[PDB]
Amino acid sequence: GSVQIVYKPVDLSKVTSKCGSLGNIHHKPGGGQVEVKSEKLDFKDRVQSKIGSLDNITHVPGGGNKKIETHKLTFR
Amino acid sequence: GSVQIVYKPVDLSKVTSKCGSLGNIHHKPGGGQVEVKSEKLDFKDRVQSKIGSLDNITHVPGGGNKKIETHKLTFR
Amino acid sequence: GSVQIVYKPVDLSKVTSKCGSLGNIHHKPGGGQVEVKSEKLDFKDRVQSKIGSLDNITHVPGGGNKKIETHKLTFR
Amino acid sequence: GSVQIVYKPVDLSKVTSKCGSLGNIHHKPGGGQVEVKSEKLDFKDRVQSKIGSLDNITHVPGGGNKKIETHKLTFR
Amino acid sequence: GSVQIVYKPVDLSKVTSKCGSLGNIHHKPGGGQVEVKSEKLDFKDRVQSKIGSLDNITHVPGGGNKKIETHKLTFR
Amino acid sequence: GSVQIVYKPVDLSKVTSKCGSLGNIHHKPGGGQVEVKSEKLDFKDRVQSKIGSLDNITHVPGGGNKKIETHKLTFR
Repeated sequence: GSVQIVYKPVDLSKVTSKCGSLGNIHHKPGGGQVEVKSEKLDFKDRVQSKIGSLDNITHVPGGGNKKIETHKLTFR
Repeated sequence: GSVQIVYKPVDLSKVTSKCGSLGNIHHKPGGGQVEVKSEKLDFKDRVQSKIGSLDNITHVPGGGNKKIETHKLTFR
Repeated sequence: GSVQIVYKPVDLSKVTSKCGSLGNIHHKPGGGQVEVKSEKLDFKDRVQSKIGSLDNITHVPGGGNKKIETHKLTFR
Repeated sequence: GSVQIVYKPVDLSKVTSKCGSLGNIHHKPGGGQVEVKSEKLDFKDRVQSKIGSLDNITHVPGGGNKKIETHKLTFR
Repeated sequence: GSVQIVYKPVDLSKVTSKCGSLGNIHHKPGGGQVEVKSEKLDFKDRVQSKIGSLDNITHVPGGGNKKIETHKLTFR
Repeated sequence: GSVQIVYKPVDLSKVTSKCGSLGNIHHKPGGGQVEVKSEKLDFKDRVQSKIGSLDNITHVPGGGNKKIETHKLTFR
């Protein structure tokens, strides 16, 4: 018998921001030090990793809004 | 029997920002040091890694908004 | 039996920004040092890696907005 | 009447050391940071001072012995 | 009346050391940072000073012994 | 009346060291940074000063012994 598929998603959505004078941002870290000894690492399927890191972040978005979507349909 | 596939996704969406005078940003890091000794690393499928980092980030987007989507249809 | 596919996607979507006087950005790192000793690395499918990094980033986009989309149809 | 001075000090003293294999010394400080705002300092006679300091010292003398002597004679 | 002065100090003293294999010394500092704003400093007689310092010292003398002597005669 | 001065000091003293295999010294700093804003400094008699320093020192003498002496006669 016949198969029919009608894939017609519609997306009218909006992600939006208003900000004023975004500014006067100072990031001044005092150095640091790291040592790593590493042996025999196996990373095998969608692993996210960090080892030894001494990281400094100043993240200041005027908006920074996130919309994350999955629409999964499976047939068998 | 017959197979018919219609594929007509319609995307009218928007990602948008207004910002004022974005500025006066200072990033002045104080050096630092790293040593890494590394052996026998096996990374095998969509791995994300860092070893021994000393990373400084200043990130100041006027918007920085994100829309991330998966629409998935699987048939068998 | 017949196979028919009608692939007619539509995209009228938009990514947009307005910013004022984008400026007065100072980035001045104080050097630093790295050493890496590395042996026997196997990276085998879409691996993202770094070893030893001492990285300084100053990212200040007037917008920095992102729209990321996948629209997947699989048939078998 | 006559004045006579006979300045004849004698110094046979000794300051001495024996040491073995002086070594295997590691000094690896993790950076740091300092800020000082300073105004109107008057230092007027044999002042010893420090302000804001973040100092690291590894002092490992094989001997490190001290002899300090004053011999003052005053006549009026 | 007569003045007579006989200045005949005698110095047979010794400062001395023996050391073995002086070595295997590592000094590896992780950067750092300093800022100083300074105004109107008056330093007027044998002042010893420091402002803002981030100093690292590794001092490993095979001897490092000190003899400090003052022999003062004052007549009036 | 007569003035007589007999200045005949004697110095047979010694400063001495013996050392083995002096070596294997590593000095490797990780950068760093300094800023100094400075106004109106008056330093007027045998002043020792430093402002803003980020100093790294590795001092490894086979001896490093010191003999410091003052032998003062004052007459009035």
